[PDB]
Amino acid sequence: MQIQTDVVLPSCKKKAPAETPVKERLFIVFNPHPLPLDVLEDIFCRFGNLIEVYLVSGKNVGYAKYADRISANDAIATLHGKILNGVRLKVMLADSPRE
DNA sequence: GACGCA
Repeated sequence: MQIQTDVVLPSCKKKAPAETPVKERLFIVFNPHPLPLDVLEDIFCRFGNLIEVYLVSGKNVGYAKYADRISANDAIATLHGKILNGVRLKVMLADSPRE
């Protein structure tokens, strides 16, 4: 669906198959509150090769898992610092969950 | 602004 934003977004793309191995994960910070899950998938699928987006309940953060590094880096370049549906995003390479 | 609710 159309996103309320003045950012020029690519068209929606198919997600990657669910069992595709992750090649890059993004860390997302929301201000002032998180976006709905279906809206987040809408935004992040447009860069291609999206596996899934998920949220951390009770916090203003989420993650986006990509099957392709170029797609994930395009999401960073296009979305970091922008306002989508009234929410300012920070989008960056995530720290690994473990050593 | 940090590790996937009820």
